[PDB]
Amino acid sequence: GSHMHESKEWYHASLTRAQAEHMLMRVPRDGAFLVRKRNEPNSYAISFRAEGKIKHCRVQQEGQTVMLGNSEFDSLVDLISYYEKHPLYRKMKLRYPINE
Repeated sequence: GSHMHESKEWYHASLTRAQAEHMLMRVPRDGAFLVRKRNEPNSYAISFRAEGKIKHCRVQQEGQTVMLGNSEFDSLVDLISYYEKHPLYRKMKLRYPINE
């Protein structure tokens, strides 16, 4: 149950889906991304830009790991670190964290 993500510049504790989409409008670049807590327990979303559009990927927290689809990681920080090096959607990787 890592909490390290709570202090990361890309992580937002209170940000709805549409609020996240709006934030990704400011600097429209592929690879822009943020992570937000969803209203369901143990659920997060990556909101990001790829192929000129805004997309969302749901992430589940179960036990001692997090899951994006069937890809499993020890923590949200490890997940984000992985998708900065490996594509999350088609050819796009996480590149530009959205903070303030």
